[PDB]
Amino acid sequence: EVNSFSGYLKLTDNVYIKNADIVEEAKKVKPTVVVNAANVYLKHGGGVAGALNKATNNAMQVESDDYIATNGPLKVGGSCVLSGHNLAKHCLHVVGPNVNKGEDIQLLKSAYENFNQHEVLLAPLLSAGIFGADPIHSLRVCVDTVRTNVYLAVFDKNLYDKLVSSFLEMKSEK
Ligand SMILES: Nc1ncnc2c1ncn2[C@@H]1O[C@H](COP(=O)(O)OP(=O)(O)OC[C@@H]2C[C@@H](O)CN2)[C@@H](O)[C@H]1O
Ligand code: NA
Repeated sequence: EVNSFSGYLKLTDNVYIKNADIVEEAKKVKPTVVVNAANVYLKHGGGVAGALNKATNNAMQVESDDYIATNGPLKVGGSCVLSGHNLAKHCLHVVGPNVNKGEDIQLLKSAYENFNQHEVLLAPLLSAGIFGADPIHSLRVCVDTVRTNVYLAVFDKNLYDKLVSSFLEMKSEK
């Protein structure tokens, strides 16, 4: 019922990847945890964050505003667990560094560390879009940091092929 993932490519024992839209995957799989690539104020404008919020008919944004009002912003590299609304049981909002604003790229390791508190997650590549991190570097940090089962949704077919191709070089390099 829950967590019925299909059609993924196995990269390691715990990291999987698929050329798919993350919202479509969540609707098909009804996962326990879906990952949002967030900013510290939980303002869902564009990217994965906008996609998930629209699919919840803006419920995610209202909940986030309420969370922020009570608790204040997240830290870069931090996370919070909120409702997954109609897409998942829970949504893990993770804030990767915004390299375009000069934030420290090493904090991407902190962001993916949050994945290790959940048995299985559907997730995007953190900081690889609006936040300006290299998608390949984001995959490297994911692969090196996450010990739990992470299912990565990469919607662009050209990016998917480049990531898989670059991953092979990473394994044979050392
Ligand atoms: N709907 C999508 N399904 C699967 N993958 C997606 C989807 N939309 C974007 N992506 C990809 O997921 C990766 C992460 O991109 P973003 O969603 O912009 O995340 P990020 O760079 O951490 O920036 C977070 C900001 C925080 C808010 O301002 C809105 N987005 C990139 O490779 C995107 O091309
Ligand atoms: Na699936």
